[PDB]
Amino acid sequence: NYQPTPEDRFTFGLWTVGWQGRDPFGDATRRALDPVESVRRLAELGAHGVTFHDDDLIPFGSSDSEREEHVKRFRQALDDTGMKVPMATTNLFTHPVFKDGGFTANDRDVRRYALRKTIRNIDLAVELGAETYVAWGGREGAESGGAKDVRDALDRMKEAFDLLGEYVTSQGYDIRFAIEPKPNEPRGDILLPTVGHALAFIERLERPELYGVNPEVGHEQMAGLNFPHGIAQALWAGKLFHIDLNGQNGIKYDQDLRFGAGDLRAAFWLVDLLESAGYSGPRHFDFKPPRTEDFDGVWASAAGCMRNYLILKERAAAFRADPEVQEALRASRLDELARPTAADGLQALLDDRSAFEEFDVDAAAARGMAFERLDQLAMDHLLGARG
Amino acid sequence: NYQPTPEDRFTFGLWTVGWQGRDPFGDATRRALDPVESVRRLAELGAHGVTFHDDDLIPFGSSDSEREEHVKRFRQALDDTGMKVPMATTNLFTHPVFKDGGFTANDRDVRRYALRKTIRNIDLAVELGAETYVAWGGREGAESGGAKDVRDALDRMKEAFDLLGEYVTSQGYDIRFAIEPKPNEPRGDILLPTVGHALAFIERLERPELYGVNPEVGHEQMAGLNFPHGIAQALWAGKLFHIDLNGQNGIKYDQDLRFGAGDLRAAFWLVDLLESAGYSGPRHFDFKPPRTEDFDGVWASAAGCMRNYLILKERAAAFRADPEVQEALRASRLDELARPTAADGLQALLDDRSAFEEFDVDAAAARGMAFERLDQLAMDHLLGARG
Amino acid sequence: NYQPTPEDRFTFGLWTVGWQGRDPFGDATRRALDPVESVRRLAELGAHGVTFHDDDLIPFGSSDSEREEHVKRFRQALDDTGMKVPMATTNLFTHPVFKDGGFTANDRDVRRYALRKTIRNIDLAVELGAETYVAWGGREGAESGGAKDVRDALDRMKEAFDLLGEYVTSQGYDIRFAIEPKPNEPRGDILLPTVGHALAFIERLERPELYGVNPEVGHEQMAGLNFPHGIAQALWAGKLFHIDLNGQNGIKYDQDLRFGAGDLRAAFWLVDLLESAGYSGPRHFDFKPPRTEDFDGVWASAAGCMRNYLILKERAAAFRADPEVQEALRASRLDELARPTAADGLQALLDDRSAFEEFDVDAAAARGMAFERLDQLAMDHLLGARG
Amino acid sequence: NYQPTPEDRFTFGLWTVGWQGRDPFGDATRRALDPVESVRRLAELGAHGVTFHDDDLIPFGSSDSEREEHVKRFRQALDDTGMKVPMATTNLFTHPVFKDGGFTANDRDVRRYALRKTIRNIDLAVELGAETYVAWGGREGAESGGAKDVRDALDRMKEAFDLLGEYVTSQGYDIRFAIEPKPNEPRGDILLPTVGHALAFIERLERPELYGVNPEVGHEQMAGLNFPHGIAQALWAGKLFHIDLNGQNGIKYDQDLRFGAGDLRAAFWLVDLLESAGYSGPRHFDFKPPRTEDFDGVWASAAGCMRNYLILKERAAAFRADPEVQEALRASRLDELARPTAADGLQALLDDRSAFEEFDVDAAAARGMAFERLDQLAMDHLLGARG
Ligand SMILES: OC[C@H]1O[C@H](O)[C@H](O)[C@@H](O)[C@@H]1O
Ligand SMILES: OC[C@H]1O[C@H](O)[C@H](O)[C@@H](O)[C@@H]1O
Ligand SMILES: OC[C@H]1O[C@H](O)[C@H](O)[C@@H](O)[C@@H]1O
Ligand SMILES: OC[C@H]1O[C@H](O)[C@H](O)[C@@H](O)[C@@H]1O
Ligand SMILES: OC[C@H]1O[C@](O)(CO)[C@@H](O)[C@@H]1O
Ligand SMILES: OC[C@H]1O[C@](O)(CO)[C@@H](O)[C@@H]1O
Ligand SMILES: OC[C@H]1O[C@](O)(CO)[C@@H](O)[C@@H]1O
Ligand SMILES: OC[C@H]1O[C@](O)(CO)[C@@H](O)[C@@H]1O
Ligand SMILES: [Mn+2]
Ligand SMILES: [Mn+2]
Ligand SMILES: [Mn+2]
Ligand SMILES: [Mn+2]
Ligand SMILES: [Mn+2]
Ligand SMILES: [Mn+2]
Ligand SMILES: [Mn+2]
Ligand SMILES: [Mn+2]
Ligand SMILES: [Mn+2]
Ligand SMILES: [Mn+2]
Ligand SMILES: [Mn+2]
Ligand SMILES: [Mn+2]
Ligand SMILES: [Mn+2]
Ligand SMILES: [Mn+2]
Ligand SMILES: [Mn+2]
Ligand SMILES: [Mn+2]
Ligand SMILES: [Mn+2]
Ligand SMILES: [Mn+2]
Ligand SMILES: [Mn+2]
Ligand SMILES: [Mn+2]
Repeated sequence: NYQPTPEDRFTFGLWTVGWQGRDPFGDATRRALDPVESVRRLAELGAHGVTFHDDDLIPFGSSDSEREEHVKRFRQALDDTGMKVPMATTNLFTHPVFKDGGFTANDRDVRRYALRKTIRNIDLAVELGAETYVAWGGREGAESGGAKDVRDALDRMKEAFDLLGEYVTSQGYDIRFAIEPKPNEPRGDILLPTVGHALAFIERLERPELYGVNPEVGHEQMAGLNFPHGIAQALWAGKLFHIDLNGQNGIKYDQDLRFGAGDLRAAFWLVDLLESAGYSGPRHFDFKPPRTEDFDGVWASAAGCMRNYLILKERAAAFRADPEVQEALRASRLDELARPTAADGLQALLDDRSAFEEFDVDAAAARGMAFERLDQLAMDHLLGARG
Repeated sequence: NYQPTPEDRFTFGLWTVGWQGRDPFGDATRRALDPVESVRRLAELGAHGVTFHDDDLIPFGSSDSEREEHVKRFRQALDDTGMKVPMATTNLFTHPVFKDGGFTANDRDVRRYALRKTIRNIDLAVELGAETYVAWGGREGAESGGAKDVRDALDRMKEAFDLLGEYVTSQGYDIRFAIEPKPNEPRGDILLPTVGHALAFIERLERPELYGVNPEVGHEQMAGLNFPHGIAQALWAGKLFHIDLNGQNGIKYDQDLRFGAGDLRAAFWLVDLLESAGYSGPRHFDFKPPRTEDFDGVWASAAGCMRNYLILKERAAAFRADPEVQEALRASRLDELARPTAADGLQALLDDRSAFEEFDVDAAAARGMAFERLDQLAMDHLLGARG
Repeated sequence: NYQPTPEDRFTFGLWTVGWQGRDPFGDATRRALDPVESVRRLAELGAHGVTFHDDDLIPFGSSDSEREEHVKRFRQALDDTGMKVPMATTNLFTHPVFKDGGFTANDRDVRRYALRKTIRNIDLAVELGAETYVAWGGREGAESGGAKDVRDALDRMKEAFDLLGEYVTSQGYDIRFAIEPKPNEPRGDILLPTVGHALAFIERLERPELYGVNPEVGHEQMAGLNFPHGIAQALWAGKLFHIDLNGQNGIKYDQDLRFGAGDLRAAFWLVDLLESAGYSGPRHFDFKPPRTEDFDGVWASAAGCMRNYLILKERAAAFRADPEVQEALRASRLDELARPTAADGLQALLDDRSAFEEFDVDAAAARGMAFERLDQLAMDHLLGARG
Repeated sequence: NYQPTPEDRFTFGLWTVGWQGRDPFGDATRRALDPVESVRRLAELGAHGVTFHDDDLIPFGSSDSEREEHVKRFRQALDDTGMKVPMATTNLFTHPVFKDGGFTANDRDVRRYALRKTIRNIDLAVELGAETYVAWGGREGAESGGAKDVRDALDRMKEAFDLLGEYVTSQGYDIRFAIEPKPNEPRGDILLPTVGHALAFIERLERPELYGVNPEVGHEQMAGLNFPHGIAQALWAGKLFHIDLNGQNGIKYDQDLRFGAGDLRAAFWLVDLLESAGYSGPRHFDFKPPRTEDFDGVWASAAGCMRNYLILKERAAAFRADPEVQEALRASRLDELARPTAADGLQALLDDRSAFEEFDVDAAAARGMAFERLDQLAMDHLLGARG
């Protein structure tokens, strides 16, 4: 059971299963994969689609003709397997030129290079059918306080995204942008470090409707934040355009563990929220098979991502359908949370004596919330111990 | 030297110096302070004014007659000292009735009660001359995943703030609201956990121009975030309405140490920012003298907040005036960061071969940023090691 | 199913279910419990025993006769229910006198008071049949760097524990001490902040055999550390004398959530280790029912602690008995880890050419560890999805 | 002013200034440095000596003939400058063969290979005059719970260190070992994650007198720990054999910033401790110049490490010499902390009614500790704001 199919909309970046195992303290432990091989193996495991950085598909500094050849072989593998490409992105972080950023580099000529590199890949994305374009500003930030004027840096970030909006609009492309936050690493502090910050920024853009977030489980957990809560805020604002699923064990380096690993309960509440809210975008796994693994472990790890999603989905659906849970939800007044506080309006509220002058504060204070019994029903469902 | 004057705009909460020393593990170590005594002593140390929660000034459940007696004695002390009251705030966290929140309590009647409690104190704040009203949603949140539907809770949060805005608009009050974020404590996770999340939420209110943020140094540091970067983003958006200054030693419980303690470098960079940007609001200290101290230590800790601000103000000014610094700032191309990427416009950028096709990537990549030299000049100035 | 009985050796402190809900930002939400009532209710839920601080059982500053009466009523409740008292401890943290510590207070007269208070409760512990005496130095540390000379503080800590060792030895008591570490809260930094630190210290005591650790799940997670790993080190040294079980969501204030909540996977690996290693001490829950709950939630929360242990035990036993897991363990060379590296000795190792001169480094490097498949079998077992 | 001299005992790893700037997300930004060039440039900035991993000096897999050519050119540069080599260490982390560890790899042959690699470099270290040999078990650990039996792994760790001690004992070498802890990265969790855990482990080795710790400022701060407190415990136990000085901004990836950056107050307190205690070992910097820098920044960052040490040394001495400070230290009873609690012995303590029965608890509790005043005097000195 728990067999993935394309109806589940699971996607993987080429850089995930293709990660060669180079870390800051050591060399690669695995050979490079041909993207064609990755397309085929993922199709067989039941994936829906693949994603790419420009540089994962076309080696940096290729001629237009070697570019043509890379894209053509990839497009044939897609046609044979039926795999789609729902999202694309730019590598503005690997090459030494980007050591101080892409869009917010201090040097003007690098910022123009970064925009040109992005625009070129936008054209390619549209040609392969991508509807979301992700931007992760992994080099945008600083190690020291004086290096970056952050107000100037935000003006340059806004500038860049406005230009990109202008481009896609002027070409008639039906693509949207999704900003991916991360708090740190590889910079000491990265600009727009959380879902909140990225949401707030988007509202100051010229055409905010074109822009959303691509939150990553591990990145918000690197700041000690509740990921389902962040996601809920992004859903509430209409801005969850895409998601990166993985695992992370607390506040440390970015681990990119397979989804389900790391904080398992947060994974459950996340799946519950995504499925209850009707999120219909890709379930995209941004993970790295650890460098201990050979290729067989690479595929077992990828298979696990999808497996763990499906198991959590089944348990969250069981939880929500259980009439004992529905009863506990009423006992905890979750239904009362969904009622407006004051649809009667301001004047009626001020005139309502039972809301102040005659409010019996001690009787309300005495009501139990019954949250611990509810949470124990959730645990029982998660663990398959509802006996 | 470094003696505060009331022109420096230093303010303190009543709850700061009046903190009796009760923590989750121990009893009070100091007697309660009469607010009249706080006002007089703060004025003597050179403070500009004081702030209050409703419940600091009028004990919860006071008759109208006691209420007036407390306000009368408070006003006289204010009159006698020339102390201002620039900000006020509501206690929606101490009483058991607020155990599941104020504005986002699952029970509707509690939510209405929280609003009426808040409104009553807005009137009092205006009477005392407050220009800013802070909200800290310390109980708004959860310890478990099922206890709060976060989309509903944000609907209720928005409803509450929209109603408060309608109130102040209809009364003709010149007062603005500032939301104070915190990521956790006393809730497992608190809603709107950081500056970014609060700035994002504001943009969805009915009258966003009336709402800004009141960031607190230690609260952002409890999520491992860079406080000056956060403040820079609030400034960029035009929403820094008030600030809470204190100290914090990394990711742990909310310490509320005196300003200058904790992350000293971040304090330097924050002062540099506030002073460079021309922030003209209060320099409010939200700190607790440690429970090891007697009253003499209370006043020493308070004096130290002001003194460290003034020391850092002088060191930041010396840093910015230093000719070697101005040369380092040019060497690191901070002036280029302040200029547009592409004020020639999108079409010219796409036509510029020097931006992409003919950009000398290896040459740009070799250019050092000279950020370490700059940062050592800043260190030298902070430490008073220049000449 | 999953019904606890005394054979499971589950114990609870009086202060756990008796926690009244006072936190740093608010008042109690529940009435005090009579310890007699707690003994009876826990007995009915299937607990083995209870633990206490001196001050949980005998109000601070009681006369010898009111002391007699408290202890007598408690001893009758124990006799009626058959509940045991396997561990006792001292409150050296609540009373204002201990604001700078007990054993490491700067003031000498407080340190002597702290030792006298502890010794008196040791006698009581022995009389009620306790075999472990826990010390948690919650006030031992500092908020500022100059306040405490830490070498002096360690000399005073050693002094105190040596005196206590001398006492129990001279009385012929068969009780052992267990040091409980915590990294911070309510002090900025607490002395002996982790399991490691406490282990290292114990080796410098006059009679190290009398002393062990009482590690708490949430406390090691407050420093971002792996709790099963810490426990394994404590087991390896022969020093795991007792354990505090609960849950915690990462690096923040001490949450004391019910066991199973917080990091669920770490809970599974913990149970696996305790049951595999044959740990035979109490399974003691140090948790606080959240302040949202009434008394019914208090008992549901306590019941959950034991339930979640039993469910995890069943899944870890299933995991270990699965011949497919046993195969995966061999594939990952866990059996090879248990073989000595060089039982042939130093000279034989230096003379072994296949270990260096002829070691084929590239062939060894190419071996996969197969850890991801093993971990996925663990996840499957935990979630009850081995289909 | 603040010019280092070789008498200040400042040392640097070859890998520090030679770090090429390759991080997990980007390519090298600087060319490799010839170790001869590092030695000469460091000597010019006033360094005392250098340290090396085997693989820094002799590339992995070098013939014996290349090995000798590299050592010969290195020795000549050492001779020419007067530079010492006080410490050496083994790279058991970069090559794929060490992907599951060196001493604790699940495969036995890898463990034997790690030992032989280490032994070969101990000989070379002794030849160059090293008195300390550091071990950093960067690969010793796990990403998942089942992958490592931690009791077995510690048996293997002990075996490895015991063998190294037998080696040095049998050769007659005057060299000591120092274990360098780190909590995580590049492993999910690393074994012996903190100073405490390493100190504890040492006591279980066959010849513990030969083993001490090499703590690193940023590594302890990655667990949110107080570095000066950790150093104080190592000193107390007589085990501070070497130290790594650098900077770190809280709980995240290992930043290895220049010393003085990061937590500046903790740096002040650390210098105060080292200088007060008379630590006579090397002041070793384990830092990486950020990848934004060119070679001129490399040397600036290195010079800055030394300079910040010397500035803080002067400020700590001024603090300790200040008469107002000595008075504050008496007011806070630091002198009483240095004296015994009960040098009258256990029987006298139990007989002393002033210690318990007749102790005036309310009077002792009212005494302020005066820690804030003390700490503001320390702030004033660090900032150079005293007179
Ligand atoms: O979208 C860009 C992607 O770029 C990189 O691979 C980042 O590490 C990953 O977090 C992100 O999702
Ligand atoms: O403004 C409201 C204030 O309420 C409480 O005292 C908080 O702990 C504090 O951080 C906040 O600034
Ligand atoms: O043993 C003493 C006990 O004291 C307190 O209740 C602590 O909060 C708890 O962590 C500890 O287990
Ligand atoms: O001594 C061994 C050294 O090895 C590596 O370079 C580590 O990253 C470092 O922290 C350590 O000090
Ligand atoms: O409890 C009083 C009840 O009345 C309401 O305020 C409105 O129906 C409920 O939300 C609350 O739970
Ligand atoms: O010292 C002040 C700080 O100390 C604590 O009591 C310890 O938990 C906090 O609640 C408070 O903010
Ligand atoms: O793999 C070579 C094998 O030979 C051993 O070193 C000894 O049996 C094993 O531990 C290793 O896995
Ligand atoms: O700037 C130096 C630091 O930068 C990083 O590359 C970013 O991940 C770390 O690996 C390194 O220690
Ligand atoms: Mn299906
Ligand atoms: Mn699919
Ligand atoms: Mn940048
Ligand atoms: Mn990631
Ligand atoms: Mn990602
Ligand atoms: Mn009164
Ligand atoms: Mn007057
Ligand atoms: Mn928004
Ligand atoms: Mn605070
Ligand atoms: Mn505040
Ligand atoms: Mn049973
Ligand atoms: Mn039991
Ligand atoms: Mn102490
Ligand atoms: Mn705890
Ligand atoms: Mn405990
Ligand atoms: Mn060579
Ligand atoms: Mn010579
Ligand atoms: Mn030990
Ligand atoms: Mn490091
Ligand atoms: Mn190091």
